[PDB]
Amino acid sequence: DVFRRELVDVEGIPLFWSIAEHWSQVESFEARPDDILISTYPKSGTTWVSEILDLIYNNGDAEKCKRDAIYKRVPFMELIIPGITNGVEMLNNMPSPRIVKTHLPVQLLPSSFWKNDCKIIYVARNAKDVVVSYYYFYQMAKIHPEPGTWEEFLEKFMAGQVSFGPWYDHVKSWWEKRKEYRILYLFYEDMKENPKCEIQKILKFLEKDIPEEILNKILYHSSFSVMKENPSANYTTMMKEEMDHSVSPFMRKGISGDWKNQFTVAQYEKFEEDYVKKMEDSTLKFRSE
Ligand SMILES: Nc1ncnc2c1ncn2[C@@H]1O[C@H](COP(=O)(O)O)[C@@H](OP(=O)(O)O)[C@H]1O
Ligand SMILES: O=[N+]([O-])c1ccc(O)cc1
Ligand SMILES: O=[N+]([O-])c1ccc(O)cc1
Repeated sequence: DVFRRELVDVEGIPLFWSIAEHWSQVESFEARPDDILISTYPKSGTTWVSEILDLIYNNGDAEKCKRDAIYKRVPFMELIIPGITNGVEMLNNMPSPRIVKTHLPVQLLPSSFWKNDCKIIYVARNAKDVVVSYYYFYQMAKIHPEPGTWEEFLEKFMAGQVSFGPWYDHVKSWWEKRKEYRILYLFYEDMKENPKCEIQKILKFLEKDIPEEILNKILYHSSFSVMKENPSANYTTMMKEEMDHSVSPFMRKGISGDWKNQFTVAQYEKFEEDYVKKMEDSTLKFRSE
């Protein structure tokens, strides 16, 4: 049974057992100079930005972006599961320009990305909305260990005892890295408030100038209401054994501020006190609504 196993430490970070088992394959991954790396802590808008990028690469052509599921169009690099998937091999066999997905903390990223000076798009999301999203995802996505109760999961998240480690360190270190490498550091909340502005930021970063009409096509097809019903983007092509959408759909709510529905007032106060301590010596700023 490849599912519901305990996580395994990889260079200080809890990762899926099968990633740990094939870690040298991940470490030695060969990047290319024109790779675009989408890098996120889980549940921060990875799929959203991946679809945006594939739409940009295909000039807003919805049908071309339905050539395969998002997880094949934009391979999850480090995800290797025997008998199921191998992100490294998928990417190895993919023609340039490649769009690459990762959740790896900066210190675990394969060094080839740095050596190739790749452009990176990092997406961050407010911690409270992340942990709620991750809770329901743990329930539906069976590769994860059992999340337990909301209360138990919240404590694990605060302690960084979840897949890919602590959110706090993930966002902070990737933020610091923007001074060393070409990292467009985006916020889920900004994409909610003004998706046009954020997609324009992506286009400028990619050194692409496109017609307003194409920009509008990309905006339309990357909206939550469109993506949630799109079988090429909504993960419903996954086997039920891997992801059970009847437990919780991947495209769950797609809002900012769902944390209010999940956190008790006491949990919120405790979380905030802990958060300020972990984040006060970083210039990184978030919005929660
Ligand atoms: N087009 C879109 N607009 C807004 N949110 C989106 C989106 N596509 C996916 N999401 C949300 O992004 C989260 C998944 O992130 P990731 O792709 O990094 O795993 C989920 O959040 P919720 O669980 O809060 O709904 C999902 O609903
Ligand atoms: O099988 N799975 O659970 C998967 C496979 C590929 C992917 O990128 C994400 C999850
Ligand atoms: O475990 N999983 O199946 C996952 C985990 C993270 C992710 O972004 C996609 C799929």
